[PDB]
Formats: sequence, C-alpha cells, structure tokens
Amino acid sequence: MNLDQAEITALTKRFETPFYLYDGDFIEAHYRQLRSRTNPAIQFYLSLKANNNIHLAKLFRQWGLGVEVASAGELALARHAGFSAENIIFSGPGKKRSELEIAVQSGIYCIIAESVEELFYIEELAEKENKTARVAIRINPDKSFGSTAIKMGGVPRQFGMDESMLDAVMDAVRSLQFTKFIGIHVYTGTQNLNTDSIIESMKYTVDLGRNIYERYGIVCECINLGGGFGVPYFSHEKALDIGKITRTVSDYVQEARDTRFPQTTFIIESGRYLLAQAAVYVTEVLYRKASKGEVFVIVDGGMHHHAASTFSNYPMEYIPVREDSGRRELEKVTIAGPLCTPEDCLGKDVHVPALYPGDLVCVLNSGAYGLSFSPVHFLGHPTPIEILKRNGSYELIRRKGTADDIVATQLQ
Amino acid sequence: MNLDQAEITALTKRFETPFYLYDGDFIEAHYRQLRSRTNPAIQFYLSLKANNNIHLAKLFRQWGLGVEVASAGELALARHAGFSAENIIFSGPGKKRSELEIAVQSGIYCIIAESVEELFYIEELAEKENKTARVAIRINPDKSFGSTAIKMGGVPRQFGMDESMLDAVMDAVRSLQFTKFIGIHVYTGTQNLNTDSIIESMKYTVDLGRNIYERYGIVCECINLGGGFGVPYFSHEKALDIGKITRTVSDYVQEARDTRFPQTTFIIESGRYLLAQAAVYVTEVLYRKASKGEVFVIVDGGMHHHAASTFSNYPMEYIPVREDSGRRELEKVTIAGPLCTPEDCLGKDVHVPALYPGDLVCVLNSGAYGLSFSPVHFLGHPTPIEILKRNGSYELIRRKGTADDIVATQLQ
Ligand SMILES: *Cc1c(COP(=O)(O)O)cnc(C)c1O
Ligand SMILES: *Cc1c(COP(=O)(O)O)cnc(C)c1O
Repeated sequence: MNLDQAEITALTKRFETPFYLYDGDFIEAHYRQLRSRTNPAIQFYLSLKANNNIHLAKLFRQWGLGVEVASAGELALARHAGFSAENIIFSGPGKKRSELEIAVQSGIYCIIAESVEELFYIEELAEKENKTARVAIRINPDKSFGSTAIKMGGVPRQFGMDESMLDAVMDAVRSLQFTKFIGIHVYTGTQNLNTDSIIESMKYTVDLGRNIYERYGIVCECINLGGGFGVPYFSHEKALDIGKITRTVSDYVQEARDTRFPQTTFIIESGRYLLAQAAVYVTEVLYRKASKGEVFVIVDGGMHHHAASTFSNYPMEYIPVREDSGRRELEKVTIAGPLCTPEDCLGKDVHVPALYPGDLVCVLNSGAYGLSFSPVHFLGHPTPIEILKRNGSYELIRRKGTADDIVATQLQ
Repeated sequence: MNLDQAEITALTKRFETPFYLYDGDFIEAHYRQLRSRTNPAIQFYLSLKANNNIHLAKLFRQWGLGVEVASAGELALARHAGFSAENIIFSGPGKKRSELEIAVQSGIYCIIAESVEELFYIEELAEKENKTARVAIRINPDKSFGSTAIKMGGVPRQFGMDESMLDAVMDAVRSLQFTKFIGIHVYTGTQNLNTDSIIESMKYTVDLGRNIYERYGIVCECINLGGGFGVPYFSHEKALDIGKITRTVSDYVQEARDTRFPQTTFIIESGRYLLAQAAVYVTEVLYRKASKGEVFVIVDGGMHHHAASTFSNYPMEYIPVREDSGRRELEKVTIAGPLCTPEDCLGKDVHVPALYPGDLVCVLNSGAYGLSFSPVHFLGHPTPIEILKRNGSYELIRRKGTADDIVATQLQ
C-alpha cells in the first residue's frame, strides 16, 4: 500500500495513536488482480483468523468470497459480516460438540472434520436436529512438499487425518445416514514462500480427488486446495510468483473440470496474502533516552496490539513531526513499546534517522495476525482504534478500548 | 497448591472447561508465610500485570498490600479492587500524558518516573490540577548482579534512568515546584531464580538511598526494592531460598531504619511469586489421533488462554475420566490445543499415561502471566471461566466469554 506521510500525520490529529490504518482501495485492487488471474471454478475463501474485524470481512463478502471459520465465535463474526451459509466452511482440530451443534443448526456449506470421532458427533447432531449435515475431510498428505525436507511421506501433525487412513475414514463416512460427504481439504501451513511447493501441494490435492473417485466411486463436490500464500516481511525474503501459481493451478483445475469434476467447487483459502500488506500500525514516540551506550526510543504501541512484530524486524517507516531539532543523523536504536517487559520491542539495533518524541513509527505489513493475535489486555492498555480508508473517505472500524472492556467478564 | 483430582472432576460437571482454578487458601497461607519472615517496615506490593482479576487483587488489598499499576487501565482495576490511593504506585517506561493526568488527579502515593521529560510533564499537570504530585525515580543501576555477567557496570535497558545520570535527574527534580520527590525504585527483571543476585540488588538499592542522602541531603521517604522473585516451572529449576532473602534484606533494612531512614517505607513488589503456584488451568481432551508414528492429544484449551505454557513443558497432571479403556500405558504424546496453528502446543513429546477423550489435562503453576498474557480473541474462542476456591466454597470470578465480547469494539 503506499504510505502518505502527510495523510498519516493528519490522521493522528483526528485519531489517537496507536492505531491500525487499512488501505481499502489497495485491499480491493490486490484481490481483483488475484481473482483475474484465477480460473473461475476456483472460489477464494477468506480465513477469518487472520483479521477478526467484521468491517474488513464484509468487503470480501461483497466481492463474492467465502469465509473459513475456526470456532463458533468466528461463525458469529462471519454472520455479522453477512456471509451466507452456503459460503461458510468450518475448520479446526478441536471442535467442541457445542460448536458442532451450532454449525449443524446453521446449515453451513460444510464442516471440515479432522477425526472419525468428529464425524460420528456430527451424525448424532444431524439426527437430533433433523438435518442433513454436509462434511468434508481434512487430509494430512503422506508426502512432503518442496525440495528441502529429508524424509519422504509427509509430516506428523495434529491437523486432519493421515492420507494412509483414508479407507477407514471413507468406511466411517459412508455409514453416516444423516451426513453427506462433499469433499476434501489439504492445508500445508502458513507463510509459505516456496512457489513450487504450493503448486505441488495443490496439484496433489486435485489428484487426491481423482484417487477418491478411483477407489470409492465418489466425485468430490468440493476440493479445498488450502493455500498458505506467504508475504515477505524481511529483506532476505522474496515474494511468491503468484502468476505462476495461479496459471499452473488454474490449468490443472480446468483439466479436472473438463474430465471428472465438471460441477466441483475448488477453493483457495487466504488470510495473510489478502490482508497483510494493506495495513500500517502507527505509533508515536513518547520518550527517548540513552542507556549504557545505547539509544532507546519508547513508542505508545507495542506487543499488546501487534505481538507479531515483537518476536529480525518488520519493515518500518518513520515520520518526523517534532519541530525543533533537525538533528536527524542516522543512528542505531532500539524501539520499545510502553509495556513493563523487555519483550515489548518493535525493533532491536535498527538503523534509523534519529527519532524524537512526537515522531511517528509506522509498522508495515500489519494487516494480518495483528490485533486479534495479540494479548490485548496485558498491562491494561486500551485496545487500539482501527481506521479504514476507502473511496477517498476514512471510516472508524474499531473504537478505542476502555477499562470497562477489561472488567466486563469479571463484574458479571 | 495440592490438586484434588476428585474435586477437579466434580468442578468440570459444574463449570465448562477450559477454566482456571485458584486455591485462595494457598494464596493466603503462601503470602502470610512470606509476610511473617519479613521486617514490618517492608510493605509488599502486588504487581497487577501478573493477573488482572480484581477478585484476586481484592484479597491482597484486604491483607494490607499495596498495588503496582502500569497503565491507567490497571489504575482503574486497582480502584475496582478497593486499593486506597496511598497504596497505589504507577510504573512504566511509556506513560502517555493522559495517563499521567489521571494519576495526578487520583492523588496516588507516587508516580515512578522513568525520564526527565516525564518529570516535567508531571509538574505541568500538577500545576494545572492545583495538586502536589508525588514522584519517585526508577534507576537503572550501573552494576550487574549475580556471578554470571561478563561486563561490569550494568546493562542497557529501556526502563528508568541510568544511575550515572542521577545528578541531572536530581537537578530536574529539585526545580519542580509542584512535585515532591519521595524516593527511588530498582527492578532487575522477572523470573529471577538467583537468590544471591536478588539480595545483592536489594542491598544496592538501600545503598543508593544512602548515596542520595550523602550527595543531595535528601532522605528518601520510599525505597522500592523491586523483586522479580522467580518460581520454578521446569525440573531443572530450583526454588529461591526465600528464607535467606527475607532474613538478609530485613536485617539490611533494619540497619537503615535504625540510622538514616527511620520513617522510610520500603517496598518489595511481587506478581509471579504471590500467584503462580496458586492456580491450575484445567482442559479436557477432545480428540486423540496418530499421525505418522506420533500420537497427538487435542485439548479444549490452549494458547489463546495460556500462552506462556506454549512457548520445555510446564508441569502437568493428568486425570483419567473416560470409563471404558484401561489402556493407560505410558506413551510419548504431543498435547495440542484447538487452534488452527502448530504453535498451539501445551506439551511436545511428553511422556504421559495414555490420554483419551474426556480425560483432563491440568497445567500447574498457571496463576501468573496467564489469561491476560494471552491473545484471548485469537480464533474467536470464548475466554475461560475462572473459579476461586476459598474457605470451603467455590466462587465464579470470571464468566465465560461470548462472541459479543469480541465484536463490542467493532459495532460501537
Ligand atoms: C490458518 C489457516 C488458513 C489461513 O492461512 P494464511 O496463511 O493466513 O493464508 C487457511 N486455512 C486453514 C485451514 C488455516 O488453518
Ligand atoms: C513486572 C514488574 C513487577 C512484577 O514482576 P514479577 O516477576 O511478576 O514479580 C514488579 N515491578 C515492576 C517494575 C515490574 O515491571
């Protein structure tokens, strides 16, 4: 997203730092560029865990994406955002029966089961609710992807069910009288910057769909290719070749649609790739000090709002505001937040133009795994404002937190 | 705290897992044993950041402790808990002017300043409010403590002001007409398991008080010795010799009271030591699976409630509940929570009696840096119930979270 320093300075007169600022024009253009390159039989699904703000999620709903939820709470958020039931899928390795109950009662597109015991729970709830529950299976492939792993055969994971267990899973599936099997899901992990490994895993997932037809005579109605598209945060990281991924997977999916899967919905999921680059976290320098030969710059935001930046260094931009100093030589500094813990460090030993109280530190690539990934109540600071810029206007999409927010669960 | 397995099983019939259970009888006995060993001129202060539950904090208030707050939000919590202004101190390296304003308006015992610029902000606010503001200074000693650091002279830190800057700080202090200097504070860091290093730092802090009298003619009314008393979490860790710390520091403080400091309040702060061992985090096994030669046990709680256990392994106790299996051989397993991320791991490669759905996993030493240290809204799961056992009765001290708690700041 392009950062306008005068725009950000102006916003800090209207909104108290620290805040997240989202470029909604970039969000839309970035999504549409991805969409335009991708076979129309593939539907994109937003992973809500990457950002729990319903006003951002509503944008993707309006553009036709589905949403992937991982809890009954995220299911509620998805409905606040206006996603229809036919565009909601439910993942996760530890769904409680009460969560399965709400999912069955909601009639969502599918619950992606991660164990045989889960399948039987779903069946029991479908019977009690007099519904046909739609289920997919999350498969942990018996193959490792990329050109760097040592051992063949895939990796031990708490997620889903080993591919080697498919016969037992399909035997269970086909015995469930109130449950309809609709397909499969493979997800190889987040922050994947290896273009070829992504292509390989998605092709492998289409091929698993073929294998299920060959072995069981079932044509998957939904094949969820996962994704995990990474975003570069550090200088040594390179962006994915999104052109190569979209072209190669689109062609592989088209060949499947032309043969065995003419009415199958293919899904690519994304959280980070859709949102990370669209936001900046803006924080004001409160104090500057020297300690034992080092310089420390203390800012008004930190780990309780943006934990991921705390634990290399995120990309950052600096806005000089203080009107009295012109003493802006490059220096090595540590940028620390306001928390009473040495872990609250946005940047250690970072080489910046000299930062003084009133200057702004802007943390880039902050749109995913930001506020909701952080220990928001640690040390009792107010949760931050979030602002959405779009179509030339600015909209408050999250109010500043209050102390009453902290004690709500305690008084009650 | 002693864990009664039948008690915990009975509680899970009344309260939905996952939950925190606090032994309030242990909290009181553990505190009173510490108090009894300590010179009465030392007052203990609870560090609220270790646990933000006001019902626990109220216990310490009733026993006469002070409270150390690190934000205006924690100041509000301290007042909910009934701490009087004369028993509240305010620390932190990044206090906003709005936080300083509320602290001045509240007339608290002192604001512990961490920069000269902070001192001037406080003075300006005291003038505007027509109050005398009480301030202490946080000093970063020019000495390293223990018998393991290489370089002499102390360590670069974002906290407080280097001891070498004392003349400049005292020159600033003495120029503030609406602010009263009341003393000093040294805090060397959390989870300190080195008995002698604690004794050395506390003695050094008393000696700094003497140095301030010798150099400036000022008798500190408050000398805050900090603390950071650690608690052993892992098998290789040894408990502090609390007897040695309390006896040696009490004697050193008594010598100061008998000579130069007859009316000085000495403070020892504690969060972790007062609370860590008093709680268990109880979580139910939802699913069990094999993946690629390993066993995974998925529980209903995890990183979003108790991040510290996720990133060795905390001490854990296991309660067999499932009534059908007797297949309890020792096995190596990974215990994972319900979140859609491999980081949600309570125990990797841990050797336990075989765990089956319905069994309970109890994470010990969970009373400090627990719920409020965790990304409670990540993935949208309800925040957990907290229960206080005391005097033979059980009290709900935090209700289960709801989806409305997540969206409150977004709708509004
Ligand atoms: C985490 C998650 C996603 C989103 O991952 P990103 O790397 O943010 O795109 C997609 N699918 C599943 C199953 C997930 O758990
Ligand atoms: C963190 C903190 C404490 C509490 O530390 P514990 O190790 O939990 O006892 C005390 N004083 C200050 C200044 C702190 O920042």
